[PDB]
Amino acid sequence: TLRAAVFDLDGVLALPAVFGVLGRTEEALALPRGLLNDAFQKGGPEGATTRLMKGEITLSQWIPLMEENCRKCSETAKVCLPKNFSIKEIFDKAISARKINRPMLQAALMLRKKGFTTAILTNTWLDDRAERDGLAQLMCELKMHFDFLIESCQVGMVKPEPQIYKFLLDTLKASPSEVVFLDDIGANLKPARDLGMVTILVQDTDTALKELEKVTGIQLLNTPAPLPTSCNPSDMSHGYVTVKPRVRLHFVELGSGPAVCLCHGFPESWYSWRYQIPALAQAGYRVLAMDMKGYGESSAPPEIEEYCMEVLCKEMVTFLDKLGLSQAVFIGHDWGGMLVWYMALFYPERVRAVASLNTPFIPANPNMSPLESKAFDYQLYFQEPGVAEAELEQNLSRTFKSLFRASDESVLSMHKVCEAGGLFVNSPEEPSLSRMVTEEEIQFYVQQFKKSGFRGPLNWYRNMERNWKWACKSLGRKILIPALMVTAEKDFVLVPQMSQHMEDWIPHLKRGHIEDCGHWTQMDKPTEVNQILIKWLDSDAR
Amino acid sequence: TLRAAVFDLDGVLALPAVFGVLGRTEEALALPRGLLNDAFQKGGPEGATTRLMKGEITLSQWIPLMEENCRKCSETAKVCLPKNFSIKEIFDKAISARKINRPMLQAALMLRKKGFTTAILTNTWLDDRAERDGLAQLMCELKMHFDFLIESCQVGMVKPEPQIYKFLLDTLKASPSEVVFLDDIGANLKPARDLGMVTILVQDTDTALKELEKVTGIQLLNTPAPLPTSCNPSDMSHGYVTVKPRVRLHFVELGSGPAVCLCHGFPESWYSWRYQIPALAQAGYRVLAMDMKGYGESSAPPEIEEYCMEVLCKEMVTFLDKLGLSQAVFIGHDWGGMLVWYMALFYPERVRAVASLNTPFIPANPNMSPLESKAFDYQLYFQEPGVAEAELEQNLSRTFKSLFRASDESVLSMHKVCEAGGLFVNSPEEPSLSRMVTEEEIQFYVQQFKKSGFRGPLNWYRNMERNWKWACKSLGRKILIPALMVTAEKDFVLVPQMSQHMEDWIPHLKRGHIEDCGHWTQMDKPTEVNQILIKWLDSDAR
Ligand SMILES: FC(F)(F)Sc1ccc(Nc2ncnc3ccccc23)cc1
Ligand SMILES: FC(F)(F)Sc1ccc(Nc2ncnc3ccccc23)cc1
Repeated sequence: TLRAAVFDLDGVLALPAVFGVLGRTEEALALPRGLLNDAFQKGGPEGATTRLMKGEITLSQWIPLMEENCRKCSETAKVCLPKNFSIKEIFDKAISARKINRPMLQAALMLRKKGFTTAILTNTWLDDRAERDGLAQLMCELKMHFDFLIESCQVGMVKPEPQIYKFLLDTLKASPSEVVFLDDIGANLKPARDLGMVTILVQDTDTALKELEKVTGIQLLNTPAPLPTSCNPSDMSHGYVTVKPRVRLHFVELGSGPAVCLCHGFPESWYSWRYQIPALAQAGYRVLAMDMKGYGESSAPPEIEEYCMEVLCKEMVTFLDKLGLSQAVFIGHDWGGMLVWYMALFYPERVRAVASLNTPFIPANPNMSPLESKAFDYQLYFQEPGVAEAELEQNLSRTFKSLFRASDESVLSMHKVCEAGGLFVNSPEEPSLSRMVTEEEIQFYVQQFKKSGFRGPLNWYRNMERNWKWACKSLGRKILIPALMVTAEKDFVLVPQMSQHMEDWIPHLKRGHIEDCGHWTQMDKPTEVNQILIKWLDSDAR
Repeated sequence: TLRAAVFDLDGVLALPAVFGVLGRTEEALALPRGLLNDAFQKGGPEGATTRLMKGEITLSQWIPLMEENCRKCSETAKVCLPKNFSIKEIFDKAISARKINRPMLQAALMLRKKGFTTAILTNTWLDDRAERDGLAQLMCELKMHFDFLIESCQVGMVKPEPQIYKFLLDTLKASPSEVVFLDDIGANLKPARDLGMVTILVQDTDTALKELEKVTGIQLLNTPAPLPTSCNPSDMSHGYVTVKPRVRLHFVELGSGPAVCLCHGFPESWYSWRYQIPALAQAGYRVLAMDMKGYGESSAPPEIEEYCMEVLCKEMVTFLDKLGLSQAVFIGHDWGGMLVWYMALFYPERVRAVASLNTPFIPANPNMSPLESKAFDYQLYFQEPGVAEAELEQNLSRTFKSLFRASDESVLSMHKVCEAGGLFVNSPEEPSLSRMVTEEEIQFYVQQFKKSGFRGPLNWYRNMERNWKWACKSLGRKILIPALMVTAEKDFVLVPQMSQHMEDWIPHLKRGHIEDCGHWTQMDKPTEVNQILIKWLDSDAR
């Protein structure tokens, strides 16, 4: 019975194999078969390559020691090497062209979700080339998905020496019979076999995965499309910025590159971006997922006037100021989307690009008050301080389970809430668990709302007149910075139709649409949200 | 009697003035004198420029409204405009060439340090150009140095309307006679004069500063070179990352660009980089100033083995991992410098570049143990757990005041500490305040050391044998990534002479030296530390 899975990097989790490139180069340069592979493994355990794999020497130290081993191997073959020949050049392209073997990672991901202890076991070197980052980036992406990463140059042992295999077992804290090992090299496979481990020779991913699903008894091949990588809250970098004496803002930060500021809606968290954070950071962006004023680990002042658009926006500018950021791309959902359009209209120099999910940009009516624009029953229900708070705070588990659901799961009514006297009047006390959320994921929102409740979040609805008077100062402006509007087909609050005239105020407005998507866009359709944002960020946000 | 200073931006805090460019363009393009300035102020308070300055319209909306005002102004002059004429092009270079007027900022800085309430009052626009960032960056740099920033396009009022002047007074909470106002335009100066404010017409910075120092009674012109901008701890963005179950790391983060990880020494704080943080962030870098393991807001496990180089380095790699950073440039001082050389030798793919202050890279002697390499009396004094802790924790104010001092202030003895039985045996109970530190700055270190004391910091000294055995695995390697060694002339612990053979292991090693500089490099010689690091970062770290 198995509980551990071990993968090699070269030829198993990463394709094409770097080793195979030594052969291709001989075939392309019409060099005697094996010339470069003879120079590679020259001296065996006493040779330059073993010293490199054990961490005795770095990659840049090995490069000449390989070139002179290419000089010794050609003397035996009598032929001479070309003019534009560079060992560095061959390895640079070889390492560069090597990309993650997505199906192999998917299988590793699936095994780990089924309670397997996963690990990478590779014969690698200490990379000190000018272009070492590409590989550091690759290793970063892979490693997060595994329990352990055993690099030969770190452990000082190497494959096929049996010491690394006993080290593998001691690390995994498991009996060899509880271990599946996968390698593309028979030699590096034999010692695992001898110890009593299940071994899979990798020649093609499909057969290798067949052998894996055969022995594990878990579906790994042909399995449905997996959800994007999520966030474990405790494994994140949490940031805190005091924007003013009583007001502190919290964010979760991930990645390098242009600053991408994510603004959640009502009643949410930075956690509502759980599937976007790893994805956007992987796309080469510095993700700053906010806890908006009144939410989670951010300050929740009681006063209503503390949550009008002007103060909220001015506070987000101070956030940039204190973090040392002249600009950030502002991506907002729901009330976050509203904030994000005001950031663009009042502080365009602070906004690199602006993106909204479901929330349209609707210019204020200077004649009619927003309390009339009745023309949203829950809005009126939220006006009275204390009422909605008491209902939403009554049972937190119930509140989120009732709210957080797909279009095909709808259990909540937005119509005639006031006359019936409650948001959950015609709702079960123990609602069913939605297909978008796990019990654990709902508990995160429960834990966060236990800090300061719904007063702060609900105050975002209690500044209609202030927001209206303020927005009226922007009636002569146009949003001319890069902008994206993302509509969700089945959002019955923020309907796609409401966005139709947006090009009248944003001429260069780019668009995105998601079919069969509810209000809770990010958790409903994550893969497509990420696809839309990455494509727009790469084209309009640098 | 004055207590408030008000500066304009264009022509006062920023030179050359954008307004003057309208004249230069006429003079360069041989256009009828004033043509572009007539088109600029066309329509007066009902014109496009006033609408722009009040925030009714953005800069990109105004650009055509100015081009057609250049078409109307040329009909009256009868001449026609050239082919390669662009209003956007003129303003782009105009805004770009406008840089901070350093002496004017220095004077504002000096007034604020003398207890003045400082403010910027400018007639500006909402900038939505593709190149708006340059100006956003400029505004960011200036604003941090002032109590208030009143932008016309934000307040909806403009100069010379008297409403903005009464708004200025209400903001400052001061009587007009307690206010010095400075502008390069007589018109925008008159309403301040009428209200009873001190006014200074700016035509040349020197005369303007003479008038300022005359009326304020404070030396502003010819004054000594000021210290670089420091950090107010509460105004910083504080980051927290759990690197393992019991271990959490804290850092202060500022700026955008390549990640620069700052590693302090013993017995220090992220605060030891107070003068480098704003400077390096201003140079286009993402500063991550660490609280090393055992210090400040970071976890301080009691066990000695928790502070050996291998665990400390492996933990800094997890920090990169959890933050989503494939690489960072590692700048270390004292024990931080040591860490930083091991980061380069064991994880070169994670290090963009490596820099050390005072700490040389000395390869371990594989024959002789480090306990012999006696050939550092305080080292032996730190070996016994509890002894040094009790002395250093006895009076925290005394401990830092005795330690943190310049070469010309030396009161502490490193020689014969063990036989005398104490670090502060021949030291006063109430030491004098060093020229490098303020009483407040010493209290910050006192407050931080009150959390977990000296056990954690002192354990960095208690792993000699482990560090030695580990370092011996790197004896075959060379540091081939960009590297900088910065020696401090008067450091009697980490002497410049000790660095002499460093090129034997780091051939491409770049160097920096600071004359008349003690051990506490960063606070001793900040301006020169920043000068050296920025110059090396810009050339070797991208
Ligand atoms: F009401 C609940 F919480 F039960 S579901 C729900 C219902 C509505 C919204 N968003 C907005 N509502 C009203 N004006 C807005 C204006 C701008 C953006 C969002 C909104 C969120 C959740
Ligand atoms: F000792 C005090 F704290 F009183 S002054 C003082 C004295 C010495 C150091 N640095 C180092 N000491 C010993 N080995 C090292 C090895 C590497 C780096 C620094 C060191 C710091 C402060």
